[PDB]
This record gives sequence, structure tokens and C-alpha cells, in this order.
Amino acid sequence: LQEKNWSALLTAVVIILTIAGNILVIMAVSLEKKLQNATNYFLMSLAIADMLLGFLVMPVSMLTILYGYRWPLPSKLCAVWIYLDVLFSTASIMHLCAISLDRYVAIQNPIHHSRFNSRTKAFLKIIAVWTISVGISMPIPVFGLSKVFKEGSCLLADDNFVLIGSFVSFFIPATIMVITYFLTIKSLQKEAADLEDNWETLNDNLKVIEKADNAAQVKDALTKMRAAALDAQKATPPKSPDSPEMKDFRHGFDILVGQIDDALKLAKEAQAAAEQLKTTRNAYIQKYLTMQSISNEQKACKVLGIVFFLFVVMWCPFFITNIMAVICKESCNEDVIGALLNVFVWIGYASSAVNPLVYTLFNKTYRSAFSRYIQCQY
Ligand SMILES: CC(C)CCC[C@@H](C)[C@H]1CC[C@H]2[C@@H]3CC=C4C[C@@H](O)CC[C@]4(C)[C@H]3CC[C@]12C
Ligand SMILES: CSc1ccc2c(c1)[C@@H](N1CCN(C)CC1)Cc1ccccc1S2
Ligand SMILES: CCCCCCCC/C=C/CCCCCCCC(=O)O
Repeated sequence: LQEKNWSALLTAVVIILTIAGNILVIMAVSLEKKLQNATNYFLMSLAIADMLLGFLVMPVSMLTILYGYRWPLPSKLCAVWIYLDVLFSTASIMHLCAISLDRYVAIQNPIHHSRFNSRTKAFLKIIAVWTISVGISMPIPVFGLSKVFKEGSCLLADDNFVLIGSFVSFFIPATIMVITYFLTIKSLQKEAADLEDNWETLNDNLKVIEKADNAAQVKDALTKMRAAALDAQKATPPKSPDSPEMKDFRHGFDILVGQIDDALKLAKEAQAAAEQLKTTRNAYIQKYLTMQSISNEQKACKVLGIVFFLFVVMWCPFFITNIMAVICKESCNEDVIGALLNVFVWIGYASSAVNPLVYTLFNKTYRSAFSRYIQCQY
């Protein structure tokens, strides 16, 4: 028991890293313009929930710890610490889960030429996240004042409250989160195979068109280039600020190939010289922007997979032991599994710390903001 005084300190480390880790994330997304992605707009709100969870309900989880788990505050405010903790936590899965199916639908749909709002779509999307988040949390204060106390410690004790609340707030979202996620990674991976194929196709026939000695050999070789070029025009990862240029440079590049074709049938010696995408800056940019754009979404999917994965890995101990309380009400000792719950809620409460760490470990631009922000300099 000499080493059990460390829990206070170790848990305070989990309280510190979450309040600081997500304070920067709120800062760094707002200040540095290079991180204004729609998916970085979600991350800025999520990180607020983790800031609000660290700032409100993780500490009194420790305050209770010090007292021996006998609830140390007024009787009357227990449903509000359960409510708050339920609400912010339930907003962190909703933020994660929204992100995954927001990115999922966009990859399996086209541009769709909507852009009704000017990247307030994030702002609309996030307020829907919280009202669904606070949709679910009204039942705790609705039956706020019993079903919230057990032997002088404060836990959700209504069996259906803690049974329904697992599927509605944890397993449905975690499953939804993961099911969409994997479909997308398989989808993105299977769309990079199309752009690379379309540029390889385009370059090989370009060499063929130049090196072909027959008169109409160009025809098959430069009609195919038109074919791939359109497919590329139809392909971009989810990511009108740079969408004209892609379309214009698609159109602008197509002109060069199109024109050579137009005068290819007419003819001959000159059209080989006419299809010279090798000599023009336009074509070189487009291969660049796509391969840089393809690779960026690779790393976003991986960084997101890390936060997705270790969110549900970390809270599953607390939810499996808790759902097992009600399923195993009679068979198994409740003083052991109640002990596991004192612990497995800090495996879970520690995810609020983790995701700022994984941002620095894999996003160069998130790293530089934090490092400066520690030094105070914008
Ligand atoms: C109770 C004691 C130990 C402090 C608890 C941790 C928090 C509240 C402390 C510790 C380190 C502090 C931060 C140090 C660095 C920055 C970045 C700066 O650009 C804005 C202020 C800010 C964000 C400070 C605000 C408060 C802070 C986050
Ligand atoms: C009791 S059954 C249940 C159902 C829903 C939710 C919780 C618990 C919540 N706990 C946290 C501990 N706190 C002492 C009580 C409330 C935990 C959590 C974790 C992750 C996302 C959402 C939620 S909301
Ligand atoms: C996705 C990763 C999943 C990891 C699962 C870890 C499981 C943690 C605990 C499981 C429930 C244990 C409950 C122990 C109660 C013992 C019952 C008794 O005393 O009779």
C-alpha cells in the first residue's frame, strides 16, 4: 500500500496532460492557418470536450478517490457530475464517429457541386454533434432526484440506465465508428490505385506517341490519354479554393492532348511535337498536387485510425466490466468487479490525454505550434 499513494499523482498526470494537451489543440487549430481542415475543425471541438472533461469531472473522480470513494460533496449534485461526465464523454464518441462517416460518405460520393455554405459545414456538423450528445444525456437529470447512489459512492446504479447507456453511448458508436472507417481506408487505397494507374497509363503512351514511327499509331496512343485524363478529372480524395485550378488544369492539360488528337486524324509529324506535356509547367503541377494530396490523406487516415482505435481500446475495459455487472448480477462478486471499475475508468479517462500526443508524434505542423506555444510565441 506504500505504492498506492502514487495513484493520486499518476491520475493528476492524467488530469494535467488532458487540460494542457487539448488547450494547445484548441489554440493550434485556431492560430496557425495551415490546420483549418474540416476534419481539424472537428478535432478542435472534440479537444474542447476533453478540455471540459479534464477541467470538470476528472478531478472530482480523484477527490472521491482520496476520501475512500464515499461521495464527499452534497447529496444533491451527484446527478450533475454523472451528467457532465456522461455528456462530454458522449460528445467525444460523437465527434470521433461523425468524423469517420463524414469522411466516409465524401469518398464514396462525387464533389456533388453543392458547397451551399462556406466551410461553416464544420460548424453545422459540430452543433449537430452536441445536440445529439445532449439529446442522450437528458435522462440523467430527468431522473436526477437513489438510482445514482450505491452504498455511499456515486455511480450509475439503474440497471437499464447502465445497460442501455452502454449500447447507446459506447457500442453503437464504436461499431459505427469502426465499420465506416475500414470501408473508407479500403476505398481510399483503391482510388490511389486509379490515379497512379491513370498517370502511368498517360506517361507510357506519351513515350509511345513520341517514339511511334507509324502514321496512325498516335491515334490509339493519344486517344487513350484522353481517356485517362478524364478519369483523373473525375478523381480527387475527399480532402472551390483550389477546385477550379484542378478543373482548369484538367481542362488546360486536356487541351494539349485534345488538340494533338484533333490534328492527329487530319495530320502527323507535327502532332507528335504538339502533344508536348513534357515541355509545359501545367502537367507537372497536377501530378504533384495529386501525389501530395493522396499522401496527405494516407497520414490522416493513419493518425485518425490511431485515435479511433485507442479510444475504443481504452474504454472497453470499463464498459465490459460494467455491462457484466448487470448481466452477471447474481453469479459474480460485486466487490471485485466494483474494484475493477475504480481502475478501468482511468484507462478510459486517459484517452482524453492521448490524442494531443498522437497529433505531435505524426503531424509536423501540430508539433511546431505546441513547441512554440509552450515557449509562448505565436
Ligand atoms: C494545477 C497546476 C499544476 C496546473 C495545471 C495545468 C495547467 C492548468 C497549466 C500548466 C501549464 C500551463 C500552460 C503553459 C503553456 C501555455 C501556452 C501559452 O501560450 C498559453 C497558456 C498555457 C496554456 C498555460 C496555461 C495553464 C497551464 C496549462
Ligand atoms: C454507467 S454506464 C455509462 C453510460 C454512458 C456513459 C458513461 C457510463 C460514462 N461514465 C463515466 C464515469 N462516470 C463516473 C459515470 C459516467 C462513461 C463514458 C465514456 C465514454 C463515452 C461516454 C460515456 S457516457
Ligand atoms: C477490445 C479489448 C478488450 C479488452 C477486455 C478487457 C476485459 C476487462 C475485464 C473483463 C470483465 C472482468 C470482470 C471480473 C469479475 C470477476 C467475477 C467474479 O468475481 O466472480
